[PDB]
Amino acid sequence: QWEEARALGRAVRMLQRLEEQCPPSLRDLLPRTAQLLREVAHSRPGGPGGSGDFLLIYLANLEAKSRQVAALSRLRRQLAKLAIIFSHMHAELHALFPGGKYCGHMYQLTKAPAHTFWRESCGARCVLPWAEFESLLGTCHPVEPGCTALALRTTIDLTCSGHVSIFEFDVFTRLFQPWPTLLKNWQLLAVNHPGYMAFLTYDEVQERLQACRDKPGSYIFRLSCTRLGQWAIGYVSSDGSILQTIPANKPLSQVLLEGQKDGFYLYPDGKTHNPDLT
Ligand SMILES: [Ca+2]
Repeated sequence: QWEEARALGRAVRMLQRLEEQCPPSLRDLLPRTAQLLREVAHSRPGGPGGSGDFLLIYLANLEAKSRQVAALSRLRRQLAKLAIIFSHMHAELHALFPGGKYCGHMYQLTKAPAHTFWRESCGARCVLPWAEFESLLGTCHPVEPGCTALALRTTIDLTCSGHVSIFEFDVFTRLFQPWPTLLKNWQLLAVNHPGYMAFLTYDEVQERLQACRDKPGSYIFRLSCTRLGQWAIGYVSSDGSILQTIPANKPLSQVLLEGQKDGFYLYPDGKTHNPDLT
């Protein structure tokens, strides 16, 4: 209430400080996040998992990750990773508090069945702890206990807070549509497919595909910080030049099958074996 206002205040001063101490770049993200937080502070509880609980979890997590950055190739390997995480935290804040104003209670998921699943399972809540989320999901899509779950957390919990927000669920269900085979799609595209690069930049995809330039049909697919919930495919055309496609709001496996049948997507990461997706 006033606890929230105070924690909002601490957060912004903490970000300004972290900025002094310094794509996706922390120099661009830090002040953007600080500005959004002042707008949030200015515009300002809900039930459990409402705007208040969300802010509390968000601010603790922002704090924890800020300490990790402050206490800092393999140094650059870990700064890059923290930088992606801050990008993710800025996007989540932006989606649930556009212009500082909480919209979590009426936020609309892009895929209709994902929408229905979330609102029927969580009601007005915009955020849920991993354990509850995993359990609720499991009533609809069997999640195997053990290591599968760890890989699934990494895919879904973008902000690495141990909580899944409605935004992260939206991102995940867009990427791995259609709903009826949700986890199966995730398993085929993100666990078992050598074409999958997770988060890359355009430049990194270019760099990666250089060694495949004399092999047209070589391709890869990646996620993008500033375009959460969509794919990009990098591929070698017959000319040997690296092009990028952004697939429509439609299943990735369909785009890849159609591109396999056209001769564009044949060699994931240069490799000869192209997984059967039929
Ligand atoms: Ca999270």
